[PDB]
Amino acid sequence: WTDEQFKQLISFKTQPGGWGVTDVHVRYANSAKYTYNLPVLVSGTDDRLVSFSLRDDTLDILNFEKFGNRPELYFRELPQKYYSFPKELTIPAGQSHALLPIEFSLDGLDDSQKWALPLKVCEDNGTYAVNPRKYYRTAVLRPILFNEFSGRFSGSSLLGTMAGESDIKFSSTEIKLNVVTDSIVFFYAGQRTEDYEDRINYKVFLQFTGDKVDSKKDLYKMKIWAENEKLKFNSYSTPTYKVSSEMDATKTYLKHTYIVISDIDFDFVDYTSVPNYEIEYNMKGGLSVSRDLDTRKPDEDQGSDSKWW
Repeated sequence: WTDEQFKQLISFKTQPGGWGVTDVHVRYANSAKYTYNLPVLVSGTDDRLVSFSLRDDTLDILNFEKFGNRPELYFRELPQKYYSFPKELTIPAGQSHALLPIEFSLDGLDDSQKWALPLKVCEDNGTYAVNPRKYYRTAVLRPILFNEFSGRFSGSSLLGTMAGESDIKFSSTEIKLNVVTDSIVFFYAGQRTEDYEDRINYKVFLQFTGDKVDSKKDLYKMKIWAENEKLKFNSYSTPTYKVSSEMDATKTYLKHTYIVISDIDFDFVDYTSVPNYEIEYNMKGGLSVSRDLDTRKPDEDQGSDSKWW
């Protein structure tokens, strides 16, 4: 075996993040459809018949190596109904690049879970089973849903207290709004995040309606609710929101988009943090997002200052 013999074979060309995955940004509009083009490289006379397959052992290894014995943090294999990709491609002689188009169709995807699609490239040649990690034979794609109202919101003004009192008990600097549809999101009550094992129990849904509070003003109505009856969710006001944008004064291609949610006020119970006990809490206040968007780039190519990711 030689380094050059393995550097004449085919690989994927991605820049994966800290958790070993490549994020694929997918807008949830009327549908949640996006074709992601995964780059293929030939590091070195004949046409190549390349095969692509779901790699059945990748996630179990990546999950343990990144998260240890914490199954609540693990990536789950994205079910087959959510994607399609060709199993084969011909790379002509003289061409050192190719693209694997993956069509994602994520309507109804549960955004409380971390999904991943592990893919390996091969030539049907046992040399693809040697040092597969070193030679980037496998890519792991993580779909990130987004809509106009989703992502990393400021949470410091959404104050957690005991029910009946105003003494501050908890708050979070960031509260992520996860996607359900183009207008419905959810966040987690009681400081829960994507990293909490019991997070589904604390889901609080928000719906951004297109209805004005007052025809003369630009406040818009919302719905707020919970599905978990054990939360004993009880809201005292329907939230409202305002959406505004302005172009930056000096970077004239840069758009600032603001969403401010107000009038959140609900009681809920934390029945899982404390052994054999229940805490009656309340969250009151609001949420906000301030996005920086480079209007010269597609939405999916925005950086994290977009706050969608």
